[PDB]
Amino acid sequence: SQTRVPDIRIVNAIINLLNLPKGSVIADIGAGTGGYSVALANQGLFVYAVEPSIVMRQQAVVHPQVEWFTGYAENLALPDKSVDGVISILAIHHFSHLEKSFQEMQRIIRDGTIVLLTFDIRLAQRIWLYDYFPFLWEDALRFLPLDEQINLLQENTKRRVEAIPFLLPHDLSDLFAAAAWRRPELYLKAEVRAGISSFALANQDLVEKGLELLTADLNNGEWIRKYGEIHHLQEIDIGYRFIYTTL
Repeated sequence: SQTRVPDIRIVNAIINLLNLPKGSVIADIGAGTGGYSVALANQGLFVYAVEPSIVMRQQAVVHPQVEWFTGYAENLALPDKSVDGVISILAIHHFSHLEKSFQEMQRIIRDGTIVLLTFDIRLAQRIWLYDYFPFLWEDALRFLPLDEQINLLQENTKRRVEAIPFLLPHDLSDLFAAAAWRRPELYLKAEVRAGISSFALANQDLVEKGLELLTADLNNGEWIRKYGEIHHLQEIDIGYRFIYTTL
């Protein structure tokens, strides 16, 4: 959460889908560093942050309205009907038993809504990024199609599930994988790559060849020749989607 600074447009999107009054309680499943947990707590919500990573607990702001729980999504220590709403912001793809995690969200929730910021790379438009860093695409392609995700949630919630695109602005503060789509030079920075787990997990010689090719293309006008029209877009669809329950 140095380059993964929560973006207010994502927070406003989550807040709008939650549609909860001030003083409501939400569970944040797969809270990671807790940036969104704190960001939503600062909107006037109590947040129960659940994250298995013992590391990511320590790397987190102590906040009066955030309670931290170390555990897995498939077995929440939170009681039945203990929260008004539930969120998982770019986390569900890291869960090992997605169905049981969904059942768990339904178990803890009262009258509110489940808001998931997720993705399907199969729904994304052509992005230059993957021509330099194929591992990002390959890692994204491991996760389920949006329809399967919608269906699993819908089956374990018995509330209508809907989905909407979250088109990415060109100036997102939260530097997740495809967020620097209009700022190619940001990928050359070690710290930007440090905030995107796919880089550390990828074959390093591969990452390095991508860096060399990106650097050459940026310095000899090749990137502009091949991809420069992308600079005129204010936003792009890279398959990011909000899945959420309704009445």
